[PDB]
Parts: sequence; structure tokens; C-alpha cells
Amino acid sequence: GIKSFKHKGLKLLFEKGVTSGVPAQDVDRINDRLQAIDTATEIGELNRQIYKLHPLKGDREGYWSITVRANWRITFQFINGDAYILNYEDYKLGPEQ
Ligand SMILES: [Cl-]
Ligand SMILES: [Cl-]
Repeated sequence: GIKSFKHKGLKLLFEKGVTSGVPAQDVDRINDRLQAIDTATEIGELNRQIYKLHPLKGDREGYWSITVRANWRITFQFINGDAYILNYEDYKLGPEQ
């Protein structure tokens, strides 16, 4: 399950159905990714072609990324079947990752 958020927009969407903090057009796909993270018990369940699952490195060691659309990505820690510190970002990852 999802246990914590860094990004208030994702938190409000997931917990309350409030859509103010994300692009309107993306609400359904963001909910799809959140629901996938929430129901996964192992990280490989998120290794779906359209999700572009990627473990992050360096200062982001311990985090994972999945893609909503374009460069829109949800990042999180995944530990003992639960997801933590969920964040939302809009940029492509660089070569050191
Ligand atoms: Cl939280
Ligand atoms: Cl796992």
C-alpha cells in the first residue's frame, strides 16, 4: 500500500479525490499509476512496458520511478511491499541515473 507522500497534489488526489494539484487532463492516468503502486506487493509488478519502471541512483538510491506520460513520473521508495515518499515530477532523467 501507499503509506506516505512528499507531493501534496498526489496526496490530495489519492486520499480525497481532489484534482487541484495535478493537470486536469492527466487525472485518470495518474490515478491508474497510483492505484498500481498501492496494490503492488512486489516491485516487479510495476515492470510494465508503459510504466518505464526505473531504479534511481546516487542521491536517489532507494527510489523508483514510473511514468505517467511524457516526462511526468511518480517516484517512491518500495520496502516490504509498501510504497513511501511518493513524489510527482516533470522532466527526463539524465545519464548518471
Ligand atoms: Cl503522508
Ligand atoms: Cl519487492
